[PDB]
Amino acid sequence: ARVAVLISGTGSNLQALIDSTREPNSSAQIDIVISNKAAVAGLDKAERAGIPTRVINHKLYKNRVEFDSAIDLVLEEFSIDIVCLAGFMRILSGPFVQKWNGKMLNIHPSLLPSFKGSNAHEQALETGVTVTGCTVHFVAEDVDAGQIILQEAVPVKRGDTVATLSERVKLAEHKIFPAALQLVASGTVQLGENGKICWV
Repeated sequence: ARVAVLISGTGSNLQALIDSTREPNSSAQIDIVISNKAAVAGLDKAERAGIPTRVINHKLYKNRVEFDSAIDLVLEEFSIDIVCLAGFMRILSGPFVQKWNGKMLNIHPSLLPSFKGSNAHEQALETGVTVTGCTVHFVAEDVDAGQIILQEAVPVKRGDTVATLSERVKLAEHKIFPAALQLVASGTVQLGENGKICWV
């Protein structure tokens, strides 16, 4: 499968996907990396891996539909099969999400359905859970609410900050996101017509 990765920052998840798609017997290849922000380290990681990149600045669009269309134009230019959201921070519109249904994955740093939103660790700390984790899910219109592919539990340590907990969960992310990408790219895991996950 040909894969696009969208990002908005550091790209540590991008990096794990790059390394993984280049291991032997990979069903996926990363062909384009798109950022909505300039000058993020994820763009450097893509370029250093020999992967083309684009910056599509979301602030230059009247609305989300038009920003998404510019993304979609690049995805077509690159004949993309699967899109991975790896620290991508823009909520995508209905039509884009509908178009990519069953072909778009996201990594979220909690055990969904707990702690939806971009500040999951901050929610996890406030709430006092001792176990948090991460989730790879298909992207649906409802934020952080599409069908779950893989999850991994990560302990919370007494005295954790957002940063220490974030780092520990990232190590799990870098395991399940590549594994989930392989599952989808191989057709082992599909979104079924009834809107439910199915394993082949």
